Amino acid sequence: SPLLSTHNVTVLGNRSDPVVVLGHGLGTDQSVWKYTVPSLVNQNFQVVLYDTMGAGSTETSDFNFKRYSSLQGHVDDLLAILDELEIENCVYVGHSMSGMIGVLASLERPDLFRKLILLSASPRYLNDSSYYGGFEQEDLDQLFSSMRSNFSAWVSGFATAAVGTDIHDEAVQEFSSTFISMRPDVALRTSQFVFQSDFRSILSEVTVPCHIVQSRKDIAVPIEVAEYLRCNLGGWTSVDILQTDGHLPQLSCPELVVPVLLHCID
Repeated sequence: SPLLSTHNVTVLGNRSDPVVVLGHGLGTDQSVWKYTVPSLVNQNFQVVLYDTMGAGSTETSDFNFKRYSSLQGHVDDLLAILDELEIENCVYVGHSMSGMIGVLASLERPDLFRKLILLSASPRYLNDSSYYGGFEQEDLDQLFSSMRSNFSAWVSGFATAAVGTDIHDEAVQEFSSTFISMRPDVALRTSQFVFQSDFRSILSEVTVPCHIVQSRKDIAVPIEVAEYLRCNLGGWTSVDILQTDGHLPQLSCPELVVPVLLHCID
């Protein structure tokens, strides 16, 4: 119960319906799923939402920086939640950095996951020999500098670029508000690990089926990254490309994302 309160765990739907767990990316929280969850409930799925430790909706006064210096602490948090909810098996939908969390958790407890759905996920953001992840180390250095120097100004610029088209004219402010509610040092240290991570070599270890979903244009996830995960995840894979631009399409263009997410879960 303290574990479930600590992560703001929310369970919606019928107790006997198939379970879908939804993880969120850096800078947002479970409210990123605000336009997705009611469709999942009305489709007779049981929806588990949670906030990763360090999110603005999470209590972080004595944040355990050591435990959360890699994704291992978040993976252990996610595993502890599934056990505390007595979930023997689930579909896991991971947005952005929660994509790798689900991959890593499935490597530790593959029995727990029928299926992974990676939304805007990337195993490595830095370019490499014949790998385009979208970023060079100089971009990251400048990115981190701007985060430390003026976090609010960095958030405003990053949120407009990450959200992309904002037709309903609310997602930039929504994403900006959850990002600015974070502790800047939690955001910095999480970004430093995530943007410089490289999980490419463990992809072949994945055994659970993976649906790969991402926008056609995403400043943080080149389309080449979706093809790369398709060819390098060790299990069954499929790619659905959303006819949108943006890193949080479930928030900014849910009408084009929800049908795809419904198909992938079922």
